[PDB]
Amino acid sequence: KAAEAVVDWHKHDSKRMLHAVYRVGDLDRTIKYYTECFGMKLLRKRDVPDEKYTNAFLGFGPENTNFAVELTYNYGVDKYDIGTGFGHFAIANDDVYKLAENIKSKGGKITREPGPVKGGSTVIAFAQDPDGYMFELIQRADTPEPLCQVMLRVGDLERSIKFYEKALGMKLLRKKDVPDYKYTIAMLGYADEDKTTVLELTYNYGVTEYSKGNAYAQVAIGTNDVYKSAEAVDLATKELGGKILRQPGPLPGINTKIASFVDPDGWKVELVDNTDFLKELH
Ligand SMILES: N[C@@H](CCC(=O)N[C@@H](CS)C(=O)NCC(=O)O)C(=O)O
Ligand SMILES: [Co+2]
Repeated sequence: KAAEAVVDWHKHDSKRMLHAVYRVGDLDRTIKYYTECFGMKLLRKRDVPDEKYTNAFLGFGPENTNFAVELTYNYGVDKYDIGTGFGHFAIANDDVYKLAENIKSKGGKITREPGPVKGGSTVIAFAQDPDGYMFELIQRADTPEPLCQVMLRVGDLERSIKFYEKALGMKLLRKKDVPDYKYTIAMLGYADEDKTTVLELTYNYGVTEYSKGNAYAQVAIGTNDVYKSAEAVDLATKELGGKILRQPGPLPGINTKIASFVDPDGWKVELVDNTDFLKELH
């Protein structure tokens, strides 16, 4: 009954990955690292005295067409627990050797030198940012979206795949078992992997739990209707696990419609009305 209506809604909606929200010890240091090392643009910066924080938004295009990072600096907080579940963000670039050497020149940290992925052929590298967040660098010819993954570790890959499909209308774009290194990955999202930001979920054999830390906050996803999309989440959570945190509705005074929830592993997602999202983008 409702599963049919959910499918129809996921088909009719136009969802978009908006941004990853996470916390940084030193906002200026991170801005400088992302602009100089990673070639990101500083898009917006907002100081919020009343609530004791400053945000900065960065990415490779404007927030109405691109995925961004939303950095949260909390006054007088200089470090966070990354935790063991948070994987990495990824940046696609047409010359990862050029990019890695740029990062090294600018005084950044390359933790994995550029070259083919172990037992694959895609050229990758890894960088670490000032707070310890890992960035994968992925060689890719020409994408509209260089900020192209958020990677989270999960305890049951099949339960997570079903959840993102049913709760969020994501397509399973890729599933790859790597038994020589005892992991399996899935890529989920709303368009071809090479054109979009995917959620990459990693399962390590026999590992069922990870710490969520207090550094990574959430990923926000846009929808034409947070109430219809939250109904789909509600149904999925009844079957698969996870929990609605904030029921769908406008924020006090602003009339910006949001809902939020956690997945079966406890990772937080915020759904934001696609039009109301635009109200802050200036
Ligand atoms: N135990 C790893 C398993 C996933 C993994 O190793 N992924 C690949 C990329 S899909 C990687 O980081 N490989 C390192 C390399 O190629 O050196 C994790 O949880 O992060
Ligand atoms: Co990755």
